[PDB]
Amino acid sequence: GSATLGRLVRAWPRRAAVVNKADILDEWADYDTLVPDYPLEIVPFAEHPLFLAAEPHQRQRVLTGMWIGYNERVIATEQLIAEPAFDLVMHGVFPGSDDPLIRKSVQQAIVDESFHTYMHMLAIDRTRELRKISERPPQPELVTYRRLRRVLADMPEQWERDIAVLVWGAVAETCINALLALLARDATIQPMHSLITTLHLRDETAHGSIVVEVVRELYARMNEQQRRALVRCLPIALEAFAEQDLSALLLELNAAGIRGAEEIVGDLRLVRDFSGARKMVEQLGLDDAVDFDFPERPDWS
Amino acid sequence: GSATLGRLVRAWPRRAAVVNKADILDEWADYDTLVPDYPLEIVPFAEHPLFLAAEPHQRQRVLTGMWIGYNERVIATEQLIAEPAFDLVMHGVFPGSDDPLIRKSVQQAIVDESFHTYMHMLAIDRTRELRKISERPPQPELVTYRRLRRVLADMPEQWERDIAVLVWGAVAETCINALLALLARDATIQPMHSLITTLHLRDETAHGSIVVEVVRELYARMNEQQRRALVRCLPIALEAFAEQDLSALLLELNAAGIRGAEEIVGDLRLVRDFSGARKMVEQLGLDDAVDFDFPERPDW
Ligand SMILES: O=C(O)c1ccc([N+](=O)[O-])cc1
Repeated sequence: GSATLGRLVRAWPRRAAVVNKADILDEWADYDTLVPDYPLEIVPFAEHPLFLAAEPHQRQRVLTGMWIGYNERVIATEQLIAEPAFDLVMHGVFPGSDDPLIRKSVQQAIVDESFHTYMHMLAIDRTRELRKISERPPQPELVTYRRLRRVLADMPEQWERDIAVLVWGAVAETCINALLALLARDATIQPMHSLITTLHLRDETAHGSIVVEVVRELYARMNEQQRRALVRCLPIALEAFAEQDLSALLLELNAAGIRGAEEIVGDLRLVRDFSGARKMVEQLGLDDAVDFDFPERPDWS
Repeated sequence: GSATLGRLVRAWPRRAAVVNKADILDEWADYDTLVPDYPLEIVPFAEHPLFLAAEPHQRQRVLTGMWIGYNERVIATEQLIAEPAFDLVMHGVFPGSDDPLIRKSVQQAIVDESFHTYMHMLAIDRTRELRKISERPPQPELVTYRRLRRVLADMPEQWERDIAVLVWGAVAETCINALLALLARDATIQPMHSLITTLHLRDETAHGSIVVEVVRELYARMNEQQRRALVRCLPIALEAFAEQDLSALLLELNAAGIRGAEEIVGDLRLVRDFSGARKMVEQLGLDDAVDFDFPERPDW
């Protein structure tokens, strides 16, 4: 079997966030209210006159809002997209998925996603308590998940829905959110915010390599119509993850009471790093077969 | 907020198997084939004439099979019974489950279960490789799970289906498998078999405490149709976890080639520790209400 997978499985205890920083809760021990929750430098409307026209506390509420929103989206992605793909592999629904090495690598990844959800949930709860955020609108469904559910809606056969769920999860795990990497490195914000994202990023880098190996091994064992289905779904999943939907920015801005929110939003890199998914496509021998224009690899990757 | 929940949440990093023994895979290192997989002492037919009349390799294969069978059932219970209950709580479907302290304790439990699944899956794979078992027959449906399906068939809408899943999960997590506790302490079997079960038991002791606190809080916020449904549900789950299913014994014997497997099973304590479940019952004030005869606490 895959030497990459063997390596990753053996390294998991030395690498995983759950092992090496289970005590993340205690990181709020000596809290400093004076330090921002989110970096202005990565806010797209940061230097817009209408955002600058606001009062300092209003800008701070937007930053806090964007931090909480980012954590909400991470949790929804894990729960709705990434973990269901991993679960399908463990359920043995694809030929070749009964392999002990695939099962070890993916179950380890499932333990990691559980802990990621734990860390991001803690981040929301601590922020909401300490910033005294009593109530906040529960709204927008992920653009990525909306696209998934629409693809699946009329699909007759379970075998094909399984492919779609696998591909959506694979793309999620190989296309790193710019906010994850940018937040991870940021020294201007709450240290627990850059720490949680640093931890998640370390695990996600491994998850991307795992997914590339597992997807190659399963595609190899698939029959032609399964292979055909995987190929069709790739560009559709890729486009869903390339899609910027700034409905969340609007809500945050309106929440903070910023005048001209619709104007600021209607007015608008933070592109994902698609490097991993490009490697995935290469390992499947699909280089020329996928109709997707891959963005350049970010400096931070 | 619950002082129990608080203490268990803050202790989790020191307690959790996932933190303490993430490198469980490496425990197979200097592997000694001479050490048994499973203790004859806790095998219910160990002293049966027809078992004793079988060859030494046949009896050692049964022990291997029962160890693998044990692990298979643990994984199935976690995946089909315990995790769904915990997920339901995190899904916020029940009033009062939005509580951050509840959410931390239960999410930590979910991390634990994913790692328990990992440990047990590893034990199966490493045993199957080292004992050279290339072939193993399909296992029967869990008795506990078959009974769950039955209740869910009888009880209709989404709203009742949530309550049943919750109770099934709660009973599973508060009634400790005799085999869990007896394997954990066994000094004669593969060190990593007693280690995995020692680790799982340490976590499960905490999970039982977590579940009693959570279910109590969720019971308080339920509407009258819901409480009625939960109360009617407790004894059925409890009976389900108390009923013995001999079908998995008949498989290990009929696989290892032991003649008269039917008579052995025909001729056939490993009773769960219901202590945690009894506490759950009193915490709900259903002491007089529940028609279930709790066995005396087992010695272990
Ligand atoms: O930081 C993020 O946005 C992020 C979201 C999801 C995943 N994930 O699918 O595990 C990782 C990072």
